[PDB]
Parts: sequence; structure tokens; C-alpha cells
Amino acid sequence: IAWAASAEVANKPRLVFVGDELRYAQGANQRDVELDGFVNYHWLTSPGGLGLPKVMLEAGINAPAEVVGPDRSRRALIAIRSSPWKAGHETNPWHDEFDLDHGHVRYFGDHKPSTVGLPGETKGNRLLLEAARLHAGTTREERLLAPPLFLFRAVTVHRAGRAVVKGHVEFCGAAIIERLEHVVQRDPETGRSFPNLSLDLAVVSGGEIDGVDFRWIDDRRNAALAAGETLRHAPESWIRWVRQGRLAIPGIRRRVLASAVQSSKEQQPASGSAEAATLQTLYKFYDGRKHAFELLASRVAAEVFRESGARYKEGWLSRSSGDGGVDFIGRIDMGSLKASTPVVVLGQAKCIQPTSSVSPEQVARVVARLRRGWIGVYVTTGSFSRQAQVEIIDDQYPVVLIAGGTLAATVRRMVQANYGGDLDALLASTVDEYGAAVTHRRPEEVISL
Amino acid sequence: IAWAASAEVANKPRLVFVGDELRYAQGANQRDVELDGFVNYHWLTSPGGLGLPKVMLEAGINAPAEVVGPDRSRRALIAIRSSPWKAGHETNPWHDEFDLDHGHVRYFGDHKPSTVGLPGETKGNRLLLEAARLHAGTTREERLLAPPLFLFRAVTVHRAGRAVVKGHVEFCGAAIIERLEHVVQRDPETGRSFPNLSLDLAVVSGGEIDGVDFRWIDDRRNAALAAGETLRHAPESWIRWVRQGRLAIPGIRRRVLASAVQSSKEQQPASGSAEAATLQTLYKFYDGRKHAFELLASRVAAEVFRESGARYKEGWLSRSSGDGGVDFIGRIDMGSLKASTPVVVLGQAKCIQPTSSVSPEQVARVVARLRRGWIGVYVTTGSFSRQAQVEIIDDQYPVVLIAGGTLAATVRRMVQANYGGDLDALLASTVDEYGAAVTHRRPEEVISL
Amino acid sequence: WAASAEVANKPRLVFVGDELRYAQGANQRDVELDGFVNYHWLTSPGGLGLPKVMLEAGINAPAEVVGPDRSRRALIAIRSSPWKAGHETNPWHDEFDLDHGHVRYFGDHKPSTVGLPGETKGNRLLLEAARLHAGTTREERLLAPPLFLFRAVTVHRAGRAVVKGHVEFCGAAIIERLEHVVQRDPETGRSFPNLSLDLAVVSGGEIDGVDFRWIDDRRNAALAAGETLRHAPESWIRWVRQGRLAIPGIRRRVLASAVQSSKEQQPASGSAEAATLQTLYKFYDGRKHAFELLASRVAAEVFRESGARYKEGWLSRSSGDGGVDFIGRIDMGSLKASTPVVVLGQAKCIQPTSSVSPEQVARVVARLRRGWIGVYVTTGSFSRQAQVEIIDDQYPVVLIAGGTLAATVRRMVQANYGGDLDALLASTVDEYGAAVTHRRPEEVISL
Amino acid sequence: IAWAASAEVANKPRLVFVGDELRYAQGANQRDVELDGFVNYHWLTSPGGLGLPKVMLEAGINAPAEVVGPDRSRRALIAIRSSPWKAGHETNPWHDEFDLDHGHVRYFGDHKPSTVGLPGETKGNRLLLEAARLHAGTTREERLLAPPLFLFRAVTVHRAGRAVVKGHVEFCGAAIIERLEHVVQRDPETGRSFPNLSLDLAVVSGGEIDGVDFRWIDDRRNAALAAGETLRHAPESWIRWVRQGRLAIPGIRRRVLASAVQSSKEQQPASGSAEAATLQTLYKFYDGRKHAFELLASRVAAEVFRESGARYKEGWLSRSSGDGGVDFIGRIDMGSLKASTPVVVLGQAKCIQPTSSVSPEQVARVVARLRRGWIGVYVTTGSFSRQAQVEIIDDQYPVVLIAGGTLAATVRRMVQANYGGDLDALLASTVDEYGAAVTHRRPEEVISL
DNA sequence: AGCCCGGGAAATCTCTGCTGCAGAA
DNA sequence: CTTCTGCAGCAGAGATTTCCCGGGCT
Repeated sequence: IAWAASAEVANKPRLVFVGDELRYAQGANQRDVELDGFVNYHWLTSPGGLGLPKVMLEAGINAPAEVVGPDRSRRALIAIRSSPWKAGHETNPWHDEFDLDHGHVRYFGDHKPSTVGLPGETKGNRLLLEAARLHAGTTREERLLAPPLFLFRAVTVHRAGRAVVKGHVEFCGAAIIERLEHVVQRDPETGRSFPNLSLDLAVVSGGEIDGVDFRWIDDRRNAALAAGETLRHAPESWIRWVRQGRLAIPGIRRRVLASAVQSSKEQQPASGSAEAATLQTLYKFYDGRKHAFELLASRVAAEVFRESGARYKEGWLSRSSGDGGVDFIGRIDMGSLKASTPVVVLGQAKCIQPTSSVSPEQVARVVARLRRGWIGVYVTTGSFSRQAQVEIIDDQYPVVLIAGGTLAATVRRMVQANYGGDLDALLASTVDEYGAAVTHRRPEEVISL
Repeated sequence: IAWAASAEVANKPRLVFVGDELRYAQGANQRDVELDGFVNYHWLTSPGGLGLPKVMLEAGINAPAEVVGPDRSRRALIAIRSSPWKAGHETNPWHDEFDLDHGHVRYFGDHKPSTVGLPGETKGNRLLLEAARLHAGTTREERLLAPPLFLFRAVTVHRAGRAVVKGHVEFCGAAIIERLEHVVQRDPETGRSFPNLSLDLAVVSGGEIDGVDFRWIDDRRNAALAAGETLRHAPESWIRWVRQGRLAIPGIRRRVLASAVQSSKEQQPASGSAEAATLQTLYKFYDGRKHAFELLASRVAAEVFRESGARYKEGWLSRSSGDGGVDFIGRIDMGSLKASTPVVVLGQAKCIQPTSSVSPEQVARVVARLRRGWIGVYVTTGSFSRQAQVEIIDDQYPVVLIAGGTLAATVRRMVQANYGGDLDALLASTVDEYGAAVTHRRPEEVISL
Repeated sequence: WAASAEVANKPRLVFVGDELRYAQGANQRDVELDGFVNYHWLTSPGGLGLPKVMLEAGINAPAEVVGPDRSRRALIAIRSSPWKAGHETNPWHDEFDLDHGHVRYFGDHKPSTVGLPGETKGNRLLLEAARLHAGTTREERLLAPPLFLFRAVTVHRAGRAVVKGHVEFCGAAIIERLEHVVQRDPETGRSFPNLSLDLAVVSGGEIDGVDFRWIDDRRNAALAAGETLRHAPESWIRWVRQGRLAIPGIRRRVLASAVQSSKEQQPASGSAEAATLQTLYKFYDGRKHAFELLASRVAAEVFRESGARYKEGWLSRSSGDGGVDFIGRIDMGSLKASTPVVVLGQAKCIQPTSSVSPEQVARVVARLRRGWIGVYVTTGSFSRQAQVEIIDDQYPVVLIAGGTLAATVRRMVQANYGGDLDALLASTVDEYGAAVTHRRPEEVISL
Repeated sequence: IAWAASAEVANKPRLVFVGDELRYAQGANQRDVELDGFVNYHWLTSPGGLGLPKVMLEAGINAPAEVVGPDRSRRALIAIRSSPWKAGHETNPWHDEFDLDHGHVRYFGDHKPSTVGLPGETKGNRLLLEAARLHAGTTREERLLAPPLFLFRAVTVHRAGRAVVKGHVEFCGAAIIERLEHVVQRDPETGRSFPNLSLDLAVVSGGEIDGVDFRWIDDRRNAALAAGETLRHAPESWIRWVRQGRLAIPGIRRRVLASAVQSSKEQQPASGSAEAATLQTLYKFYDGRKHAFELLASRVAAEVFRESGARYKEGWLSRSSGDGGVDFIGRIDMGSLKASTPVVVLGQAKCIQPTSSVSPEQVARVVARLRRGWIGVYVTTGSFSRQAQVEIIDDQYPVVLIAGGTLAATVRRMVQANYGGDLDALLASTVDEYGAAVTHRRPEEVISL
């Protein structure tokens, strides 16, 4: 009669997104989807339809009893707990830390000075040892025998009008063991150093959703399922890792960007549009004269900074000759009347073919010029490479990107704002006023201006 | 008609400012004031009234004829000229260092690799020694006979029209020799080492007027009048350098900030006003409460960037207790949407009576937390110390200053615009709704939000 | 050969920081003495029959051992200073950092000894061992005798005084850097040349300490030098084949908080460095400028202690305090073209019982551009908040409290004006504005 | 009748200058002032009217007979002849190095392989130990009697349309030993090893002039002379060292002002260098695999920082898969033992041909990620472009440039002293390890280990 | 006689200015 | 048939490069 419940639980979906807050309490029920206004942990792990003991989440790491598949016995999984009691991290080198953005995690063993035996005597560290031996071997079946590592970090909600600490967890994703190294920590109370296992783990990609649902955690606990039969509900990252090996880790590692990135198509105007044709006329006109293109880049950048609702003044153009990383410069004032701060804005302009794209080093050449409190801006006829936007966003470089469609729209504004001599004599206005004064002056001299 | 042209030119306001455009041309009359839109150099030095030969600015280190008074024959003055090769400065040997704000100018002797022997056979070095012995003299009489050093640097600018490369120079002011020492320089062209003379100079100040009377040279090249009557048109800084010794140099040093210094009374609201009483009630209310003040400052700083119409996003509170280097966080998107780049704003507040000023050390603690493209903001009911302000301006700290006046004005504006009721409603709303941090994350994560 | 196989049957390991019972009395057979492990039993096992190697103050080692291929030198044993109990007051002493696996030791050379440094048998074998560890072949490196460090201990045992005839295991180390210094002993009272040795403590890998079987196996004559390493630490084994290239990465790392309490930053009361600190406090209480110059020289000595290249730029100003008190520069590179590192510094003389606020050092931190480092010198200690703010927010600034300052000053004085502190103090107060210039920190590059 | 000549010597200044070409002959006389147009060495060292014995000078360390001053027996001077003896064919890695631009010189002892016992068993080494003993020293009295070391280097000169390398010598100035270390040297051609002492020293400055007054030399070389009255014509720098001690060592360093920009030819090894072919093989070998060259460059930079005797630790590699922004990471501990601070080094390595330079964009891509107090290092076979280095100097980029001769130098010196001549095992090691040292840790995580 | 971190004009020098021709997408 | 895109020791101001002067001294 229990087979019906097992099947019922087996078929129904149980989804959880990475970074979500899960409810963790003593006792309670595993048959409840929601508890105290939050998603139940035990229900997500072991719904109870299988009639199996719950998966406990306690100090250090925790692993269920050995699950005997028809083929052979297998370790179900490993639930890992990290305790930042009240955002204690990271004042000290014990330093259990998660970077869920780039998909890297560093955790440490539960070994303590009170323990007499060598590291690995504790249940947790020994399970970490077995997992380490299983994550590194010759055969390809032992990796199927290797239990997955589920990351959980303590979190205080301060929600629903009631501030509470503990009793809540956070799923940081599934992890694989990249490294295991014996390190020596220090107990301040007794002033005594102790050996312990240090684990470097990598979080894999969760797919398009970035959140995973686990019907396969029951598969790992299923007594009637073979080791290679449990990968049915597994994410594509993990199974493709099983296929390829540890060489696929950089490709399967989870990647979260703070801001969205734009494809080449979206930045540019439509192909059949006359805006793109106008952009190509800009390409033809400013190919010979890069200096005009620079002056226009200054005008456009100005229009953008003023479109943001911020105060901007264009200082000048760095050089008309001698190349270098700076083409021109302006100033952004941050704040309101009688309350502001000066910001030096280094304007850069590069004219290139639409097919080719700007390389990250060319942008980083402008980024390197930037001192503290400065903002760069890059204006190009084409688009930006993926690695460029990656280096800008992930490393948090403050650069304003001006693509083809943006400058095209800006031009569309300016040409009807001032239509003297039609569209073309604005470009002529770029060449005629291209001299636009000059300066050997450092960027810091723009403040006094 | 000896004194006919002299007596009228003897009382003229020959005050000159640093940064103006001066004309140095061959075949320039001493009678005409301005040449082709700008003032003439030869006219400025000796405008025909004296009958003296026009001082020619040549050969780097330059000086007029020796002057013999009744006693102690002296050198009238010294005309120092630093010129771009071009690209002699900052791209070549020589490249005399120039720092205007700190009044420090490093200059090189007239010794050349083509000139053999110890520095120096050229008149430049000998004049440099003859002057330096008087400038470094511990005797006031020596400081009386000490030849003034008038510095000049050719700058390209003009008004409208076209840029200038020759015939145009800029008055850099007068300077006093800080140090004199020998150096070794190497020529890239020949690869041969040669000795030279190097010296550190201290540029003086003209005061609030910041003007330098060029009538000084008249009594400086007068053989009849000596020392006592030669300082009549000299700047007070120079006469103070004459009366006292080299120990008063840092006190008489020229220090000009790019921005403007705000007085304590200037930062505070007008005396007797309603906003003043409002601020007094603010300090009265928030003297005991800190977190509520921090939140209030977060709200004030929230729309102070948004007042211009600029794109802003209000962040979170770091911690309920234990504080942080900066109390609250904000974000500033720059440019059109999807082209917007995040700018991290780190704010901190402190409650103190308007009669008190903010120490530079804590502001430094704020700006020490800054990174690439990060800006700070400090909010207080009091004013800021002058040292703090000048340290921020001179070293270009990127931070917004919120004094008691701006705070009171912005707060009253907030109350009337969004409430209009008694401030008590706002205060209470703040204390109940926040002052308690729901989210405690790293500041770099504000970009993801 | 039953006994040797018997002691080969049972493992022998000792962790770093293990207290050992040191007694000329007692025997080789027994495993423990007076509640502590026996040293002579540790170094000399009962299943061998070899004599007991004695551990005396300073460097000590058994004579060379004849091998089938070539003669092999027995390991090096080092005994630490009393630190101090009134026995040694010398500024140049043994500095132990077991957290980063870095240990600086100073050899034994005395004014009574006439000649050149390294003439004594211990120092002869020491320099020869230095030759072996700096060997160009793998054979020469495996021929190199291990260096085992030991320290004296001042503690408490079972509610009683401690300790009489007890030491502490500091681990095994590899000869990395050598130096030639000239020190001066006040009680000697003549000055004498002395050797300096920078050692890198190895990591035991999976184990904290090392296997004691290694030494007992290497001491044996039949053991071949290539095959004499079996239980040797993986770090040492890797180093033998890799050479000097392995040294930077194989050092033992102990994860611990870098925050030192106010008491830890202050020298011992009986150290006699503290008295110097107090004299400096009363002296520079009125004159801060001489303290700024003194701090510049002290920092200059600190950076040159690691063998780096420091060049003193100048002092910022002689009138009033500010963000920076003094400026220096550290050049590192191909030397055909050297990459300069700007050094900004501030010094404040306060009471040793007073703590330095984080804002005051943040005033210096805020002046740091990319590739620049800060220096803060104070007679007192640093506050906890300051330390944790510097560590957590990753501030590139060295901190000099009362202890480090007094120690460095003592070193400098003894090095030059040894016998007279007033001469060094005179050297600090004579020139005020001689080193003082008004320049931008980025102008130190030209110098 | 040698008294009058001595008085003659004392009255007229006798000066030598740095960079001067001197004629040295073993069979010359002390009488003739100059030989073949060039001033004589012996005549300058000691005149014929002095009565002083003929001083001998040969390859390596040369020390004249000891002298007894009335106060105490004293060592006058130490002459040092340094010649590569290469004729451009040097393979000796421990050959002496000279950098007079920064005033640092690496000298090496006269210890020989066949020379037995512990170093030094030779004259030069021992008297250099005495010299160093006096150099470090203690109290002023020892500093007074401390014998100066004068450097003479074999140079190629040109005389009357004819040029011969041997027969002349150059004056490199008087220097003081900073530090002395123990090192093991090996003959490149034939495999061997011998102990020797290595000295890092620095040349002082000549004060007003660039060189040394040899009249003071005569004053010190005098048998009967006072203690502090021995030097009246001595350079002020040496007197400053005398009064201060080691405290003035960083301040008295000889400095020559020149452009730090190096050309392609200047960075790369000589035309007859055997390391060139090795570099070609390195290009052909790492042409397919770049990350192996990245690890190679990591260990190279490590050896470079370890060459100064500083504190450095091995880092890790970012990816070893495809391409990426940062090639390798490292850490440097700056300060003493008890007191130090960690700094993060971001290293980049791209394999190009020695004839090709490095564009500024590529290195600026590395500079862009450098935080506050962070440095970087670029290691490559090819040289660096002029614009790149200029860009480094202008913006004060903290980067170490390893290219051409330097790379081959540290690599060869490494092979000779570590892997013992076999480069095959080294290359193979770089091949096997490109996937072993790869961690996904943050650059800030290097502080942990 | 001389020099010198010069300016002036008259000597080349730099690099996009483009028009009608033709011939091609 | 279009309508643009090639061909051409072409035009030509602003910017360098040469060379002639300069002014005021020891």
C-alpha cells in the first residue's frame, strides 16, 4: 500500500531556487508544503511518501544512512551547514565563505580541539574523506557512486514584523569537491593550534531557471534504483560533467551577473532600418577623420549623461595626436543644488567596422586610467564583445557603454533639435568645430574649470 | 620729457593674476598695452615710462643687468622660463616639475651636455647661486637683496579663433628657493651622462586679491632706492619673508583650492530663521538616537541625488548594531536604461550640535572604504572643519557633504512635500518602520538589486 | 635485529608545539618523564643502540655519519634563548613565526672569539649545511641534513611553576636566506660580527608535525642517501627535487586571527625594551617631528629587514600634523627598469596605555593610490576596531606598535650608537627641516 | 725632496669623475700624468712625489698593503676590478651586475671551485669580510676607519680612429656594502658546483660633483693622520654616512635622471647570446599552450622577487581553459617578521616572438583590475612597446616588466642553481602542472594561505 | 666676439579634402 | 537603366622643419 505513496511522491514536483529562504524547525511535519509562512525543508528533502527517516541538517556536514541500490550500495547525499550566526563572517581565517555569483565555495571541517583523534575521526570529516576519495579516481562508476553536496547557510529573516534568528536556512546550490587540503587552525581559548580538513567546492549551473527541483534526492535514497539510474532528474550540468569529466567544470560552474547583458542585435538598430544606414553613413564619414568622430562622441556622451538627469560639462579633448588611452574629457556633478561632488569623466572614442567588435583590453586601457572617483565612457560604432561586458560588470568597472543604436537615437534627437544644414551639416559641424580647443592638461585640472 | 611718460606710469595698477594670457613678440613696442587681443609682456615689465630697455625672456634662467646702489651691488631680478620642447615636459629630460596648488616648483639649471665642466659655465647657474645665497640667507639684509624669481610657462589657449604655439606665455607668479642641489641627467640622443643644477622653489601668494603689482620691478631696478623703499609694491608675503627667516616658509606658502571653502556659519542656516529652529529641534530629538538619524540621512541622501532627476536606487541598512565604516548604501545608474551603470554610494551620519564641526579623521574613515567608481556621503547637523574640507578638495576625495543647513532644508522639504503634517509623524514613521535592518549583505551586491 | 624491526613496527610522530621533558638524567628506554615526553627518547630510540644527542643552548649537532656512497652530516638541533629572565638582553634575537612557517635565527659569535664568522665547528657545519641546502643537484639536497627547531618555555603545569628542563617542538625548517650582520653586546662590551639566518618551516601535509622515523633512518649507516627518505614530509621531498623554487610555496601555514591585543603589542615589563619605550614616550611627548624622523628611520630598517630596497624620500611638513608625516619609496623590478612603490607614513607619540583610533590611520589609508602602501608608527598600541577594520577591508598598511618600535630602535642604536641612546636621539633631534620638503607623494618616483 | 710635490698635491684639487675612461698599464710609472691622451691610473692613485709604493690592480678583488694610523692600524682602500671576460659570450649567471641609474651594484667574491674549505679561503673574500665588518660596523670611530671600496670596470673605448676593448678601465664610484649572502655557483659548460659569497652594495654620491676627490684619498692614505681631520675635501655624502651610519644609506644612493623607457633592443639579450635560441624554442614550444607558459612565468616572477631576498609565496592559476583576463596570482609580504602586510600580485603572460613588442592595451588589461595597494607583473619573451612603457610612467602604473634579457637571465640562473642544467625536465614540469595548480579562488583569498 | 629650455617667415611636411570618369552590385 | 564605387606624382590649410634673424648682456 506504501508503493502508491512512493509513486505519488516520485511524480510530484518540488522546486527550490538558489538563494531562497527555507524553514527549518525541530519536529514538525514533512507532509506540509508550507510551515510558518515558509517552505518546509524536510518536505522538500523527504516528503514522507517513501516512509523514510528525515534528512537531518545539523552542525558541520550530515549524511543519511547507506542506501543499498539493486546494483550496489550508494551514499545518498551530503547536506552541509554553514553558520554565520549573525553575519559574523569574515573577521577570521576560519573563514567559511560562499560566492554564489561566480560559483565558488570554501568550507571547513567540523574538527575541534576537543577531539583527541586525528582529523577524519569525526563523522563529518570522515564522510568528507569518503567523498574526496570518490571524487578522485580512475573508474567512471565511482563518480556515480560519489554523493552530491548540497549547500545550506544559516540566515536571519527579520520578516513578517517579527525579528528572529536561526531556524532558517538558505540553499546555495549543489557542489562538487575540487580540493581537499589539511590546514591548521587556532583555538584562542586554549591558545592551541589544531589540524582540520579544508574543502574547496564548486557550484554547478542550475540551468535557465537557476533554481533546481529535486526528485532525484529520493532516487539517491531509493533502494530499488541503481547508481546510474539516479541521474534522471539530475541537472544537465552534473550529468554532462559525468560524461566529460573535471575538464567541464569551468563550463558548468554557476554564473550570476549583477546586470543583464545585451546581444549584438539588440544594441544596433534594425538591419532594414534607415537608422542603421545612417550609422553606416557615419562609418563612411568618420573613417578618415577620427578627430571629428571624437568630438561627436563627446556631444553624444554629453547627451546621454544629460538624459540620465545628471549635470554634465565637457572639459575638452585630451589629444588630437599621439594616440593614448584618452580621447576627451568632461565632468559629472553628483547631487542637487548646494549639495554636490565633482566626478572626472574620461571620454573615449573608437571607430571600427560593425562586423568586428571592441576587445576587452581596449576598454580596460581606459579603465586603467581611472582613479578613485572617476568614471569612464566608451563610444563605438559597432558593438561590445562578451568578454568586455564580463570584465566590466563582474569586476565592477564604472564604464558607460555607447553602442550603435544609442548614438543613432542621440543623433536622431540632435538633428531635429538643430536641423540647420540637414543631418549632414551636423557631421560637418563635427569637422568644422573639430579643433574644439586642446589641452596637455591632466584630468584633475577639469575641476577648476 | 624724462618724467612726462614716467610719472603717469608710476602710479598705474600693474596688478597681474596667474593664468592670464601674455604676449611675447619680437619687435614689440613698450608703449602699447595690448597686442592682438592680449596684454604685451614687454609693456607689462617696463611700459616706456621708465625708458629702461625691455626685459627679454630668454635662455631658460634669465636676468637683467646687475644693479649697483650706494652699497651692496645687487641683481635686480631673475626671469625664469620653462617651455615645452614641445614634449619636453613629461616626455623628455628637463621637464621642470610644476605644482601650483602646493606652490612647489622644481626647476633645472642651465648646464648642458654640450657644456663641459661642473655646473656651471653658463650665466644661468651663476645667477642661480648668486640669488640662492641671498634667498637662503639667515640675515634679513640678504633677504632684502634677494632677487625675485618671476616664473613663466608657455601655454596654448587664446580666445576663440585658433590655438597658439609661439609668442604666447603665461605668468606663473613669483617663487622663493626652497632648496638647491646638484643632479645628474642623461641624454637619450647621445647616451652620455652630464651634470646639472636642480632646485626646489616655493611660490608665494598675493592674498585674497591674489594680484602681483608689477611696479615692484621699478624700485627693483632703481639704483637710487635700496631695500627700504623696494618693498612698497611687493606682496605682504614677500615682506614677511624679508622680515623673518626660512622658518616661516610653510606659513607664507601659497595654497589655493579648486573649490570653495564653506564657513561654519555658511553651512548652517541663517540665524533667526525657521529652518534654524527646525534644525535645533532635530538635534534636540536625535541627540540620543543614532540609528533613526542614520535612516533619516539615508532618506535625505536618497532624493538629494534624485532632485536633479538623476537615476537613483535606495539600498539597505548594514546592521542593527556593531555599525560599519559607512552606515547606509545607495546606487546610481548612469545613462539610458540597459546602458545604465551602477555607482556605489556609501553614506554615514553623525548627530552633533550645529556649533560643532566634523573632524577630518572620521571623514577619512568614510572615504577609506571607497573603491573603484565609489562615492561617499557624510550627513551631520553640524558643520565641517576647514582642514577636512581642504583635505577633500586638494586630494580630490569623492564625497558629498551634508551640513545642518542642507539637512534641515531637505528635511523640511521632505516633510511638506510628502506629509505636510508635523515632523513628529515622519520621525515616528521612521523609527517604527525602520532603524531595524531586514537585509545584511555586502555593498557590492547593490548593483545586482 | 629484532629490536630495530620492533621500533620500525610502531609509528613515531610529534606535532609542532609539543612540550618535551629535557633531562640529562633519566634514560633512553623510557617514553615519558614527569608528565612530559622525553627528548632523549624522542631523538634516540631504544631499538638502535646509538648514543643520546644532547641539546645545549644555541646550535648543536652530532658528528658526520659514514655512508656507502659518501659521508652524511647528522641533523641540526637548535635551542632557544631564555627570553629573557635576565640572561639575555640583546636586541638581535630569535624571531619565531610558526603561523607562516617563517623563523629567523641568529648564530653564535662572541667577541672573545678571534677570527672570521663561521670558524666554530657548529658554525662550520652550519655553513656547510647551508651549502648543501642551497645545492644545485637533487643529490646535494637529499644529502642536506634536516633542521629541527626547539624553543624554551615559560608556562604553568598542574597548578605549579613551569618549567625547569622543558622545551617545545617548533618543527623542521629549510635553509632559505642567509645574511651577514654586525651586532653589539653591552655586557661584552665589545662589538662583534654575527650571522643571520632566515629559515622556512615546512608543512607536514596531512599531519601537523613530522615523522620521527626519518631521522632514525637517516642516522643509520646502511641507509642509502637516495632511499633514506621514506617517512619524510612531502614538502621536504618535493623541495629536494624542485630546489629553491619550492621554498616559497611549501611553507607551513596556520590559519589564525592576525589581531594582536593591546597587551601583545606591548613588550614585556622585564624585557628592558619597555623602559626604552617609556623614555621615548617622555622624550617625544613635546617634540613630534623628531619622532616622525625616528619613525621614518625605523620603518626604513623594517622594510630592509626582509632584504627589500627602501629609499627615503622626505618628510611632509614640520608645521602641524596631517594625513602624511613622512614619505619613502621601495623599488622592485628588473633593476634595468625598477617598479617603484610609494610609501606614505604617519607617526604619533602617545601613552603606551592609549589605543590608536581607526580614523587616524584611515587618514593615511585615504591617501593611498594604486600600488602605494601606508606606514603607521605609534608609541602606544592599536585599537581592536582599527585592526579588524584594516584586516577585513584589506588595507595595505603596516602597523608599528610600541614593541616593534622599541625593538627596532634598540637594534638601530646597538648597531650604530651602541652604548649611547642619547647619540641616536641626538641624531633624531639635530635635523628637523633637513629632510623636510614640500612635494607630492608621486614625485618620489624620480628620486 | 718629495715634500714640495706633496704640498703641490695638497694645494691643487685632484678629481676623478664617474664615467671617465682611464688608461691602466702594469708596466707604467707614477710620473706621467696622462698616457695616450687618457689620464693615468697610477698617477691618480699615488703621485711619484708622494713616496708611496706602487699599488697593483688586477681582475677581481685587489687590496693594497695595510696602513697604521697614529690612533690605530687602518685599511686605506679596496680596489675592485670587474670584467665579464665575456667578449659577449658570457654564460655565467652569477656574473656581477651594475645599475648606476638607481645606484645599486651586485658584486661577487673571488672564491674558486678548486679553492677548498668554507668560504672564504681566498684573500679577496676574507679582506672583504673585514671590509664588510667595518662597513656595517658600530659607533662613529669604526665608521671613520672603515675602508672605502672603489669599483673599476673594463670598458670599450675609442682612440684616434681606433678602438680596443682591453687596456682601459672605468670609475664606477665609491660604494658601501649593504648586505652579504651565501650562494652556490655552477659552471655552465661543465657541470659542477662551488660555494661563494654574493654582495649587494650601493654607490654613494659625489656631492657637488659626480665622482671622487683623490686629494682626500691621499689624506686617508697618509700614515700619520688624525681621526676626523683626515677628510676635508671628502664628499659630503660619505661624511653624512659617517655621522648617521646605515640610517643614511637609502639617502646617499647614487641617482641618475633618465627615461625609464626601454627599447626592443635594450630589453632583449645580445646578438651573440646563446639564450636567444632557447627563447626561440620557448616560443615554438609554448606556441600551442599558453597557460603552461603562464605557470612558467609565475615561477619566473617568483624567482625574480626571490632574487631580492624578499618574502614571496607561490600562487595559483585561474583557468587553464580557453582564455581569460588574469593569467596567474601571487602575494608579497612587505615588512619585518613580527610586522608585515600582504599585497596581491596580478601576473599576466602571453607568448609572443622576441622581435614583437607588447601593445599598451594588453598590459592595461592587467592594470585595470589592480586595486589599492595592489601590484602586477607582465612576463613575456618579446619586449614592450614604447607607448606602453610611456603609459606606465605617465599614469604611475605599479607593474614589473619581465622581457628579453632579464627573463633569460633569471631562468638560466634558476636552471643552474635548482634543476642543474636540465631545462627539459623544467619544460615538462610546466607542461604537467598547468592543470594541477588551477584554483577558482578569489585574488583576495591568497591572504589565507 | 660670442651665446641662448627664443620668434618670425619661408622653406616642405602631413593627411583628408573630391570631382568626373569609368564600370559594377 | 540605376546609383554608387573604383580610378588619378589632384588641392591645400594646418602643422612641422630650416633657417634667418633676434634681444641683452660679460
